[PDB]
Amino acid sequence: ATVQQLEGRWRLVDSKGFDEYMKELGVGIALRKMGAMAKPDCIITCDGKNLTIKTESTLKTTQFSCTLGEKFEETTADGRKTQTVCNFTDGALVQHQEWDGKESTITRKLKDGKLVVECVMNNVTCTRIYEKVE
Ligand SMILES: CCOC(=O)c1c(NC(=O)[C@H]2CCCC[C@H]2C(=O)O)sc(C(N)=O)c1C
Repeated sequence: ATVQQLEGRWRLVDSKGFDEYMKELGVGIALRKMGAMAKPDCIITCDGKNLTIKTESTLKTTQFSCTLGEKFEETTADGRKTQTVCNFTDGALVQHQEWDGKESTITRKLKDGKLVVECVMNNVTCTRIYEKVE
């Protein structure tokens, strides 16, 4: 397993728990309705240690870039400004966010050709499945 295996355009095909996760983050109604309705593509690109993740839906486009292992300021889709670190560890990309004394982790892994995204904050979870598309 390598980080390069995560590269490409991926399309959301299933979501569980996301609304509960957004509620744990304290996201307000407008953004929760967007999160519930949007069916994003995620575009992952990497060159060595540089990683970029872009998302595109009918509602919103987002993007961040980082160096694997380096702490950086991430402005999230819900508007937090987190201290984030991304690492490819034990066959997953792990995105660890810290802000205001809180923490949340997002993992991304290839399983049976699909991109499995899992979110957690304070034992509130979600699982989002994406299929590789052209
Ligand atoms: C604030 C509520 O909306 C959203 O969060 C949201 C996205 N969130 C994410 O991309 C991450 C969310 C956290 C898990 C990893 C990612 C994933 O979705 O798989 S993309 C997106 C869009 N382009 O439309 C929207 C609206």
